[PDB]
Amino acid sequence: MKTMIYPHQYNYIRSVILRLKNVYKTVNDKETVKVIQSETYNDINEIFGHIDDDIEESLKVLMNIRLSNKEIEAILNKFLEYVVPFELPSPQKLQKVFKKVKKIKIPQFEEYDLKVSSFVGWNELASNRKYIIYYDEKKQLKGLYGEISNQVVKGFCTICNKESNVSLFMKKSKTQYVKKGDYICRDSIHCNKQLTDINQFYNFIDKLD
Ligand SMILES: [Zn+2]
Repeated sequence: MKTMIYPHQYNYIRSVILRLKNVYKTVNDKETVKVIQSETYNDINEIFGHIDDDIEESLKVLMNIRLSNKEIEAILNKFLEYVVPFELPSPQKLQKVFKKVKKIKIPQFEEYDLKVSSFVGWNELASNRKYIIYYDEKKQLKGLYGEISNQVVKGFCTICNKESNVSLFMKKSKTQYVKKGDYICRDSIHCNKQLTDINQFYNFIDKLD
């Protein structure tokens, strides 16, 4: 029985681990490393809740300044076992959240894209739409769509906060109607992988009104 974590928590862990590796490689001052080892150790400690033997050992390995890439890959592979993947809704539910969209169907998904996903977004060309589904803080299924512009620009995604290939996403409020939004990753799978803080996603959702 492994304690359960969210995909974004996994992504955050992957994130701090790679950063730690970089600190081991490129930073000299010993005390800065100690503060960082301890912080990272705490961040992971804080996410999991309780240490089980695998987590204690992974941490022991992470805490070695001689940490290797192969070791990282083993640790990441193990942390993944703790993640509760995004749950795709049934077609009948998907259809009920997009009541006015006749002829809608989720595109095929990799379960392991799903282990890093906080939300699901896919683009439909004829419509110039990106559809997004997610579960809110109450775990209820929600869905929306918006216009995603053709132009790709190199910029920080409003959702994942990473410098990426982004496009302007605009949502029409209930209808004479209003249009709101901002730049987000054109490729939402990649977006989900970079998303380490789900509040940013929910904040993006709130700004769309
Ligand atoms: Zn993004």
